[PDB]
Amino acid sequence: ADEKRLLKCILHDYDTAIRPVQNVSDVVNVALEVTVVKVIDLDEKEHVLTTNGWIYHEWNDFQLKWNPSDYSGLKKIRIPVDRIWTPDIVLFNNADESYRYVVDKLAVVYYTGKVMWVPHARLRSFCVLDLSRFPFDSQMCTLVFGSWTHDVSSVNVTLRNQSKVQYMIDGKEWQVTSVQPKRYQWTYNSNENYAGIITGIKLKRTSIYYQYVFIMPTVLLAFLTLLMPFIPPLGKERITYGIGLVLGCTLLLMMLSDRMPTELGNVPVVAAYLAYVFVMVAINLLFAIMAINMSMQQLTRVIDRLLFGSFLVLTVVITISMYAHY
Amino acid sequence: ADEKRLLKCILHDYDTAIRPVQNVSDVVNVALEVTVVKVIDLDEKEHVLTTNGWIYHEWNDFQLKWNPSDYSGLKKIRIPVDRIWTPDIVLFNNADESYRYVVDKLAVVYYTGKVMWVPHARLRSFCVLDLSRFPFDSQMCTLVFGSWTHDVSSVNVTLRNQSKVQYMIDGKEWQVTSVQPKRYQWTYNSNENYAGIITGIKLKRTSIYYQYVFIMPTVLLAFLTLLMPFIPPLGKERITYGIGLVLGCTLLLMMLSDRMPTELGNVPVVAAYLAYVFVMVAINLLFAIMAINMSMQQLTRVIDRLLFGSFLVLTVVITISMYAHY
Amino acid sequence: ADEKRLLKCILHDYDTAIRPVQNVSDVVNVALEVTVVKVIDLDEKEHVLTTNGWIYHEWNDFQLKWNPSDYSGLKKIRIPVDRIWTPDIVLFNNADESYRYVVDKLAVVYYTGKVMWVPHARLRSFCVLDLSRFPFDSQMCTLVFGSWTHDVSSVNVTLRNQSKVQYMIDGKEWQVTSVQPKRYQWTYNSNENYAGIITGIKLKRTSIYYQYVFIMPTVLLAFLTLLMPFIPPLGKERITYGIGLVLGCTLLLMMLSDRMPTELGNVPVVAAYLAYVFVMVAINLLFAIMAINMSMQQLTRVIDRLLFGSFLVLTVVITISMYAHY
Amino acid sequence: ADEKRLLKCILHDYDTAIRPVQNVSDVVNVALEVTVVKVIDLDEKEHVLTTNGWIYHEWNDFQLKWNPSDYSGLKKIRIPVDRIWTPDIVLFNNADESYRYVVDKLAVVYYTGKVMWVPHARLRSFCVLDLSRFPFDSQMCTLVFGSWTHDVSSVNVTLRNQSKVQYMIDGKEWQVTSVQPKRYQWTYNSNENYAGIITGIKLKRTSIYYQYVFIMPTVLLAFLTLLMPFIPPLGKERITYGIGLVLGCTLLLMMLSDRMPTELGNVPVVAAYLAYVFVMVAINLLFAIMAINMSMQQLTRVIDRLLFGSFLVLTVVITISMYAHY
Amino acid sequence: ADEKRLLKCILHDYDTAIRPVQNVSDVVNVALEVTVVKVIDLDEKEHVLTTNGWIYHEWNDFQLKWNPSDYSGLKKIRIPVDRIWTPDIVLFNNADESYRYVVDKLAVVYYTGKVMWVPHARLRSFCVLDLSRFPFDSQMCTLVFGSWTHDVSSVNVTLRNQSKVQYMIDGKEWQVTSVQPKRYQWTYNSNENYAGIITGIKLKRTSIYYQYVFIMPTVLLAFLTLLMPFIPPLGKERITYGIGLVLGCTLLLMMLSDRMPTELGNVPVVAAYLAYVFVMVAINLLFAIMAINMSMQQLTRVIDRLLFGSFLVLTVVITISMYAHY
Ligand SMILES: *[C@@H]1O[C@H](CO)[C@@H](O)[C@H](O)[C@H]1NC(C)=O
Ligand SMILES: *[C@@H]1O[C@H](CO)[C@@H](O)[C@H](O)[C@H]1NC(C)=O
Ligand SMILES: *[C@@H]1O[C@H](CO)[C@@H](O)[C@H](O)[C@H]1NC(C)=O
Ligand SMILES: *[C@@H]1O[C@H](CO)[C@@H](O)[C@H](O)[C@H]1NC(C)=O
Ligand SMILES: *[C@@H]1O[C@H](CO)[C@@H](O)[C@H](O)[C@H]1NC(C)=O
Repeated sequence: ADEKRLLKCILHDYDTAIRPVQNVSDVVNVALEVTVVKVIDLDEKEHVLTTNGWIYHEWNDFQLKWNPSDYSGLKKIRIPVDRIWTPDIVLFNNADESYRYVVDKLAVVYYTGKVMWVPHARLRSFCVLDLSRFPFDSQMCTLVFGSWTHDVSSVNVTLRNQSKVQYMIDGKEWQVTSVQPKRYQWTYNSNENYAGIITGIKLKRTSIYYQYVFIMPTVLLAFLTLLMPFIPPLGKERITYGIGLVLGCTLLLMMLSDRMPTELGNVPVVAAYLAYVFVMVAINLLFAIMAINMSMQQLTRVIDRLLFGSFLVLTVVITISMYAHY
Repeated sequence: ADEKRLLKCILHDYDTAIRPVQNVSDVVNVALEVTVVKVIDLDEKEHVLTTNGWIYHEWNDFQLKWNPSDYSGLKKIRIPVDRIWTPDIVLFNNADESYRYVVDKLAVVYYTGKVMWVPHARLRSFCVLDLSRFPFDSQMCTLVFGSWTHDVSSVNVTLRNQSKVQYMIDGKEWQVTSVQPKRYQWTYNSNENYAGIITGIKLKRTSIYYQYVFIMPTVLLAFLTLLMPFIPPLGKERITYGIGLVLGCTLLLMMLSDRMPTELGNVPVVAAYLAYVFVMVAINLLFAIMAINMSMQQLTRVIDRLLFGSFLVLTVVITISMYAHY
Repeated sequence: ADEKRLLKCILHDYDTAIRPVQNVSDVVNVALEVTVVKVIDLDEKEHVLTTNGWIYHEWNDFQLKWNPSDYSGLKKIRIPVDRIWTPDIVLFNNADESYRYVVDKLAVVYYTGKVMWVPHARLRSFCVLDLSRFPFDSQMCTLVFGSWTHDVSSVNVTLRNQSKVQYMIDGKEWQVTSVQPKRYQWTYNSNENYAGIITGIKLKRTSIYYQYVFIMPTVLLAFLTLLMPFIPPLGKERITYGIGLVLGCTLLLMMLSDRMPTELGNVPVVAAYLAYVFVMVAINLLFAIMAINMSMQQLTRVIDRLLFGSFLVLTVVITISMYAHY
Repeated sequence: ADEKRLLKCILHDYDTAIRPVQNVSDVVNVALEVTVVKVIDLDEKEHVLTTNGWIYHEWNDFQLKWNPSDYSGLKKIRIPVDRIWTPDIVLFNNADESYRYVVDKLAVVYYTGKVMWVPHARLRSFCVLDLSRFPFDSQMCTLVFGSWTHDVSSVNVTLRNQSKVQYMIDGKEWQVTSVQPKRYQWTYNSNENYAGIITGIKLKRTSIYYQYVFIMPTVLLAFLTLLMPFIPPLGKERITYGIGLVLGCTLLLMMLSDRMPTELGNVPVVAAYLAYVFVMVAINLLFAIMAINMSMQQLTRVIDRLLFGSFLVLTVVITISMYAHY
Repeated sequence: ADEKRLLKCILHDYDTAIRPVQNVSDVVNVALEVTVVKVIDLDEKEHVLTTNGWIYHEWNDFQLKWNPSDYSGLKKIRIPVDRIWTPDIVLFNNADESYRYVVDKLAVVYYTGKVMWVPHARLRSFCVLDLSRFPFDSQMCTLVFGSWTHDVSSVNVTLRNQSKVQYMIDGKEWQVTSVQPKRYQWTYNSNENYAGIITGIKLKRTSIYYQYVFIMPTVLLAFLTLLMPFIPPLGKERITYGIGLVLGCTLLLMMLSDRMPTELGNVPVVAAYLAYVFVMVAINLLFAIMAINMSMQQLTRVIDRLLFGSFLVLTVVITISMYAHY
């Protein structure tokens, strides 16, 4: 067949390690575009972002050149990348042992020498996230692609400006929206430059899981702690009520500590609210113990009334602040 | 032997990367049928479906052509796929790093050129599931198979209409039933088309695990919360009973939050019932605290009677609604 | 040396994909015997059985044939399986991504053409288990070995009847005993037959872990629930005692739900006993609340006496039934 | 260079599968010595021992023979094992899917034909452990190395008696000391013998983790249970104290069951002590309930005094026995 | 092209296993420098340090030698390491099964024969850590690189003194600072020396996670235990308050035991503080039980006053000591 003829012709002496430049003072312009098809997860416990997508490679191999008229058309031809040269472009913030692709067995080569690859992949990428508004947090995770072997004088990583589009994924957790990728240049020993593309995706947590697990038991334990100072001290049920709030808030803290990551810069607002509720139970237990201590003078109810007034107004302020965060 | 003769004959110049078309404007029709032998698990915590089954490949390789009379019969012959051409057909929603097969070492080739492969595999597939009726939920998970390298003008993925059958698996968890697969066409840059088969399987959770773990302690804690307002307030056991319900419902919430996934769109009905029970304990604690607060006028029992009446009728309505869900 | 001479002689034109039959209407009889050396674990949470053992292959390769007198003896010779033909026999219920062996680098070939392989392996096998008597359960897990590529007309999987022996392993968990393997024939599209061996091993759980963790706290919480109705109602300690049983039985339920698998057909007897204890605490709390409700007529002790009598006799019946299960 | 000359000379016709014997009735003596550099962990939950060390291979390859005077010295030469013959010696109790080495890329070959390998490795080995003295337990785990392909008539596994040394590792968990390795011979079908070395290492748990987590809360809950019968029954705080001990001992039991393995032969002494404390709380709750039951004759304090006396003397006996275990 | 000419010239007879020395009594000086770009995690539960960085190899291959004037410049050339010799330098304390690189597909070779490699990698390294000041602990973890095959007489591992720089990473967990690497020489059978570089990095935990999870509930439970002896004994709420502290401190202990590793040498200060709080609750429960025991002479308040005085002054001493640790 004619498809075997050009394949045996233009791969008769091809070496997969030779950089395809006609002159020694020349580079190859490798065009990249990462496109996410599905954001799988954002594991903040280990600061990884698991995602699925395809990275569009496009370079210009001048050694694979022919005219279609000698082969009766056939502009497109498909070669595995194990027999042609490929640029070593990997993630700059890879979060696993080795970088592997889902499909990497074919690459489209045109008659003008330009080569497309498009290997689909599952990318685990490190991305910095600040949990100062957990779980009502808007995020931004970056994927950095580039060459760690070839410098700028060997290859040139270029974004494609012909498709300056933006896309969105309406996940049930994250309302993922994309940011226009840019090129940022990393140096090496202040002489050699190692270029690379950077692509941000702006995650936005729209969750009903973390609200139901963390927001509503914390505000209801706050409600019970506010209901506590109407209990009269001379029956001996206020102290066991307070220690029940202590145990329930300890269980809620253990929930939160199981879910909140170690890799933490600032305290989340749900954690600060839970700490406020926990120390509020402590202060109310102090007031109950003092009240029953001098109950053995009996004009205690105005102290509990002003304590409920202060805790009511400050709890309304704190809850309104957390609602303004949401 | 004669089996070596045709193998050395029709693989004397075979290239595994050449697409087997006689004309350049021709495609190869690859027939697919996925068949599940056992659905292993549906991990909704990570939205994956682990299953075991074999995917039936069938294409037409015109380069492997011979007559049996020159080889004294032997219509069937078995070649490993590492020496012949195979289509790059993978899952469109694969949920692991790389796509691998359990057995992929043989493929049946006939004298008419048609090639069967049948590689058995363990497929981890992403599938969307809405847990609005957990755990009495009927589901539907899809397996999408197709080529991410060859377009429609190179290969053509075709369902086989000769076997339009349906099957079922009677698992102890899922009553798995199958749906007639169809073909859905995915586009690429609005010019190149990338076809593929889609196969739905309709899962149905028939579980006694999640009922015993979640349904019966929630309804029994509801029963205890309904029994609560018959306790007289002037003994100081109602408040510790209410905080015991608070701690028990917190433990049940921690059970549920351990089992309910983060990847959540809507709240499950067991979660809504547990939240209703938890806020019912909150309202009953408010009423008990108010009652013992003005116990220091003594006609409290009619308020507790009407409170039990309202909680009884609304609890019967909610439990009847959850039973109508089941 | 003479060992290289026959190796270069009878592998001078050997193809590893040719099925070794002299006539086209002939099969090769591959003799199998799986032998377990150690049953590692039975993970019922994922329905897998991890085991270690060697599978004894034995077939008849007529292409490796020589007389010892031309090579001065040397009946035994050892060839890696990468250079000779091997049958593609795998597990029919494999529970991992790919089937791999611990040692697969040598195979013994005799002068009569018969070939032994014996690759040792760690097998993860799916096996159906019914937990209707957890944890006093006698089990049976099956290992099915066969070819998914070669049919009956290509290879023939045969058990060896020369060694019809039975063995046993005295593990600290499982008293593992073996069952005589048999041959069961699986069909494919009702025309092609795909044979295979099946080997059952009869596990028997003899555990002191699950007894100490689950049986004794459940029966002691039953003992405390039986001790509950001797508490007089007019002191207000019966209700907090009952809610303490509620919280303790909730903790025990959370233990059991952590250990009991999701993949569940029937409720275990320890789970049914725990549910019975939990609803017994519910009924006793109902009776205590009613008693203290009409304590505000004072002839309550006969009701508690008959309640203890009914709960005593039915608890003795249930505990005797669970002991008869053991 | 001269280093390439002998490498091309004595590997000009080398086959990596030929067993290096001049006569057919001859074996090769492969000398083994495993040396542990660091014991990583002893996971008793899965009965594995993770360790790091190098296994010293030494055999006599008569096919790699030369005199140094023809190559101007160069007695030592270094060949990768992929081009020379190596004996297939693996662990007899391997605890992973496949046996792999950390470094296996070089092997030292001398001019006398003797070959050293020394591949460093991370070994996961099954070893039997009896937890009858957890966590004050002295242990012994074995590493068995041998050939599962070559029998005694092919290779001969030999310990080296020139280095009959013993070593020790002072870990913060295990005071690891080594035992002089010996040779134990395993049979196969009572005709073929499969030899192998066995090496015991005597672990000794010197832990402050398991003491602080398990020993001190159990003995302090024992202390609280002993303090319980001084509470007078006519205040209704003894029953809630006893149910608080029930809940605390249930939490401690859940700690222990999370840490104690399923793979259990005998109950640990900490588990027996916790069960004794738990049933002691049960007996004390029975005595408190009986006392408050006939409190409605008032000479109860001598019964509580003799009960404290019996529980004191038997608790001192049990604690002295557990201290004598330590 | 000219780039293929020298590649075919100086690799026309290259063997990848020959050590590149002109004389037999010569070594190759391999220059190493590990550089960390990001410290991923320090898992003290398994004593591993996961990090990302590149290790700078530099050796002198005299077999790859040419002048640029015969090839019109081109001093730099890039060869994959699979076709040239590379030194077998691995981690001496590797914490996984096999040592693999993220990128290892290229290596820069100059016209003077010196070869750079720079493979980026994710290193899991064992490092000793003493948790005597958890979580306010300054740490030091070491990475040891060297050859386990080539001795000092074959290769020579050398640090590069031209870059004696120090760097720092401002993580949200660890304020990572680097230490000047040195060379330490390991012996083998007291005759052969096996050199290697060692590089320390000085970690410093600056966390708000472990403080909020462990420090504040322990000090607040200490605060509640200090508030306990103002409760009058003749109401029967002191004992249930003490058992509530017992249950809350048990939950906090279970938090800590879940987070504190088994691999423990000394008790952490948070663990010692929690044990002190737990035994303080025990002593206060003893004093409350004694007080209510002889309440049935009534001058008890001075004993509780001196007990609060002693517990106040010793708690201030302990908390001031833990603050001086911080
Ligand atoms: C790489 O391509 C960009 C595209 O604009 C260009 O600006 C830059 O100079 C190029 N780098 C080179 C030629 O080294
Ligand atoms: C692929 O096969 C289907 C089968 O009906 C056909 O409808 C479709 O046109 C084919 N696609 C081509 C030929 O591009
Ligand atoms: C396979 O071997 C068994 C052994 O008895 C025999 O019964 C069966 O007929 C054989 N199958 C064939 C020859 O297809
Ligand atoms: C293997 O070596 C040991 C070393 O003493 C020897 O006793 C034994 O007989 C040898 N086995 C043979 C030669 O089969
Ligand atoms: C290795 O290099 C160091 C660098 O100073 C040198 O001191 C040492 O002697 C060398 N080792 C040899 C030549 O064996």
